Amino acid sequence: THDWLLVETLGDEPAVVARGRELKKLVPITTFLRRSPYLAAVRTAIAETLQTGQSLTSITPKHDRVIRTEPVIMTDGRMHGVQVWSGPTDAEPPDRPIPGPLKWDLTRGVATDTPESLTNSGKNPEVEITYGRAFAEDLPARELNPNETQVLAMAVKAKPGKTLCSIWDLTDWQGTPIRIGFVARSALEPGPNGRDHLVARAMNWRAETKAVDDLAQRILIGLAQAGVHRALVDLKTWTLLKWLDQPCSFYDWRRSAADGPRLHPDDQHVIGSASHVLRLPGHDVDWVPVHVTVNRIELEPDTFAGLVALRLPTDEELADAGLP
Amino acid sequence: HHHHHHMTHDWLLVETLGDEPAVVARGRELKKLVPITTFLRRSPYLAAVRTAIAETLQTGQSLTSITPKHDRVIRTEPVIMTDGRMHGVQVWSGPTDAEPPDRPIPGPLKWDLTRGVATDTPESLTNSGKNPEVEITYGRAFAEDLPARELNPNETQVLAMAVKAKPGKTLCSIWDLTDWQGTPIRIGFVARSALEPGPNGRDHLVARAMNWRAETKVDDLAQRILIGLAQAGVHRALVDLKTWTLLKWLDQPCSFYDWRRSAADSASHVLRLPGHDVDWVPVHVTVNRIELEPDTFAGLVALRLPTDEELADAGLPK
Repeated sequence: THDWLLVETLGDEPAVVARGRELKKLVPITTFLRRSPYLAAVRTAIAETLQTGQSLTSITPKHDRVIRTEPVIMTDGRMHGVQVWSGPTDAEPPDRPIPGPLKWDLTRGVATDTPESLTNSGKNPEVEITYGRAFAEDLPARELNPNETQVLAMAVKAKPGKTLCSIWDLTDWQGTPIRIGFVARSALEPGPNGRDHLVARAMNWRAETKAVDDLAQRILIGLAQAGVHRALVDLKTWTLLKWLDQPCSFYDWRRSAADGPRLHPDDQHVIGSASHVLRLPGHDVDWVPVHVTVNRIELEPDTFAGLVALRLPTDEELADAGLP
Repeated sequence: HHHHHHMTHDWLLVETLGDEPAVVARGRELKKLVPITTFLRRSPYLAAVRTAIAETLQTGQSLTSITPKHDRVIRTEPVIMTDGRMHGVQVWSGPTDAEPPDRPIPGPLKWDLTRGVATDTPESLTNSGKNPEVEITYGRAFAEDLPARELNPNETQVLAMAVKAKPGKTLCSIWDLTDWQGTPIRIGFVARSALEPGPNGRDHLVARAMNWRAETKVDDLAQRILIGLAQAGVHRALVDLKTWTLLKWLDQPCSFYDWRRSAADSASHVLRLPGHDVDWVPVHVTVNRIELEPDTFAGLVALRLPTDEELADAGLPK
């Protein structure tokens, strides 16, 4: 019981998601600490941390114990969780695993990370942008993880209430295999025009090193094609969700994730497979013609996403599209 | 005085193709080829069960041994392939006052990996939900035995065995299938590859197996994507690239040519494949290489009718 407990506090009852770095499945603190004499006091420490937004040091003289709490606060000021440690008074707590708050605005189709969430996921914070991120910048390219279907489902057909806890395999920027835990929860939050946004709020952390059978993934990899870049997209909004191959440099998908037109307004009407040439935002010019091939993927019953294959259009293809 | 049931009470299915008889089912519950001397360690009747299995293997016959002095009944049933080879023995034992439960019926089958041809039994077909009045037991393509579209654990290893056969490998698993009428079922199976005499002086590589209907009881993004890539009129399959043997259907099988044909009897092209009513039929084929294991490849083929233009392009007459 000497470890730091990571508690997600966006539900009705605070719920444990990490003991040290080991994942726990959103276990309500009263269940996780059912047989604990410090349960009542722990609940109070967390409750006050939510109130004050402050790191607290609480003492219970009766049991000669101290409770220490660390808020996990997103850069919009929102409390995503609280990290808690208890034990004897003059005892020194263990090194604290750094939790990384992030959020996905599903209405905007845009992610906001933190230096902490980026570092945990093994990216180089000195060279990373925290805001205006495409969802496909937070998900790995090509590699698949447990319950990734539910993440994508969470994103395309937004319904509040849905929560997810998982451990994922990643590779950091130095090439090293790593693992992360995370918790994520979707909810409706008030937006600018009196219209509510659907937003998924999350925390990750670097997990312990512990590291397969996937015929479909081997087949999918075999379908890769030079010059062609596959991705999952939100059909309704053209929000980019995930790269299945490496990202394409044909167009500026990163800048246009949060800023400007996602496609040419004249091609808006254009958006069994379907194929067409679409003008997407350029790096140096306004518009770049890209040949797009689209299939509907069913993630959950009545929940669909777009499988898009992107490549440069031929001179011939440009002509048929009515483009010079 | 109900005497104690034995550890064999649910019937043990014992695979007998290795060095020592090894348990692969207790009732319908899968066991991972556990040596009978491990599985029944400390059973007073272990020696008698081993003897019963040996006697069944030798006689090829069902056996019932009743020994009042040990208050013991032992029952064995052979699991014999239609070529006379024993794949396993099912054994029950108990005190004289016990009654054996219903015996789960095992289905022996074999894959000749050298030929690319499977031989099933009505038992193995029935267990895996096929219709034995319409299925032919002999001369089967491996794609008639693997489920269409549905994927299962370690199926990658089964496919690797077909394309790059090796002896001395075993696989024990529980698979989820649907029978030919749409009803979900589960099966267990054990399989073991080995070298056997061949007809023309050279060994064949043969995998011998038994299945059984398992007790009724997924996370796969790639599978969902693969399914979304299905196209009307297009039928996808995995093939052995070396021999063009059909290994597995990823969509429902197609009718416009005789894919079941044995040799007895990204890249694209119109290929002539065996016909039903005629000798050859033109088929448009798109092929991708799939890596199943390191240095172990199969082909993914997309099969569809060719267009008149594609026919002319291929220099093929109508």
